[PDB]
Amino acid sequence: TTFQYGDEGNRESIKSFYSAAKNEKGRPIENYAFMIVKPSINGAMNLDVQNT
Amino acid sequence: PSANPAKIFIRRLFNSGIAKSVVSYSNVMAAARAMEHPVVFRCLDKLGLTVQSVKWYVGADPDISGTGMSAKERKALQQVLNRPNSAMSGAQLRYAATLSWACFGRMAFKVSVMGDGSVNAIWPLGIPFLKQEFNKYGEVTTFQYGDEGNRESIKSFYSAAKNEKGRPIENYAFMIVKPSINGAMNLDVQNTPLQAVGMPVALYNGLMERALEQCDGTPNSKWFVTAGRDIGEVQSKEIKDGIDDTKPGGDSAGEIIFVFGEDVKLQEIKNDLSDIHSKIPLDDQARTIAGNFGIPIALLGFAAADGSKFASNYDESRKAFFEDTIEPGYLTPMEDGFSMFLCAPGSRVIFDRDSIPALKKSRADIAAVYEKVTFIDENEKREVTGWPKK
Repeated sequence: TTFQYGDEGNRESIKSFYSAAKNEKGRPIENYAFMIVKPSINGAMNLDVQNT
Repeated sequence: PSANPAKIFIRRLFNSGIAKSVVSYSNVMAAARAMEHPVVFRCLDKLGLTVQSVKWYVGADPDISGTGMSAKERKALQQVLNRPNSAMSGAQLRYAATLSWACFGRMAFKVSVMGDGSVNAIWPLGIPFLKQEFNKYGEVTTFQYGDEGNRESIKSFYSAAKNEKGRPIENYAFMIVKPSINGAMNLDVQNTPLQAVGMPVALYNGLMERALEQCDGTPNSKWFVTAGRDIGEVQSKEIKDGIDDTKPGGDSAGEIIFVFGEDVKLQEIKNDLSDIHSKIPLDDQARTIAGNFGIPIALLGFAAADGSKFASNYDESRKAFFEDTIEPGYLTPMEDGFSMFLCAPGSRVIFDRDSIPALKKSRADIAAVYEKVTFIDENEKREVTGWPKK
């Protein structure tokens, strides 16, 4: 739902693509962020098990 | 339903109404440590990338026809196949399926269907967290997913209610299995390479641990000196200060050592670490591990002493690896399972084999030869080289 960027004192909050408000055609109308993930064995979708 | 011979086993091994784990804990632990190994991880990544490189599509069945999905339905299913859900694309789904197949020998997915039966999303399931239940006739009836206090219950493709055409009208799940010698498949008997790579991995790890331990504990000295007892309380310091001054950057670097009136013995120490890691057995274990997975060692990047004696070039190995391992091992099971559990009869999911980069040169060279033959129709020439019929 939200991406938090920065340290505890200077953090910045960014809305995710899914939670961002969208127009009639489904495209966002405000700033947002997104991330890409490499799959792993456990099948967890977007959880912290890296594959590098 | 009573005709199934599988009832012999599931009355013994799997009591009705009790969910049992798909895989044993030892297999899960073996899979978990594989990803952190400098050899097995490379093989798994190679297989995953090679399998994901291949695209598929939805097409018509060439042998059995009639009552298949129309063009609209096939194009609708194409969208789901290209974008399975909101977080994974087709390539990532292929990667996860390939890893599951390579490690545990089985793969499962959950499929979401709308009211009219058309699919809208697909999700992968982790084999370690999956449990299944059987009726008294031996057919799976329910898939149990998750921990004891957070169970997610899913009905199997067989038990799900279906419309007039036999397609499910509610969420369901399905699993694919690799045959074993005993017969019945849905039992807790597996078929994976990891069964047979125990001793190689253990010996490799032991040898590397010994190498590190020797590296971190062997004295780093080059030669060793002894002296007699008849040396004063000070001349002994003078001797060492004289020897130390011949170090690089010293006041007497590069000069000779002249000791007057003492029997200072000198012995030289040769620390031979050239075989710290046991090169030969360590390479043998790597070759065995690579072989059991069906990957030519040349592609993995590890060296071998006889590459040219078998494989004339690198492209031949690249082509042979695909044609002999990827096609019959990984592509065919996924293809058959998806065609069985997603598409109605008369249609099929088809991988695009001929378009892979590795086979372009040969695919053109062979095609240029049939151009000369004349006792074959144009349609037959097109069929034998992979192109569709006009």
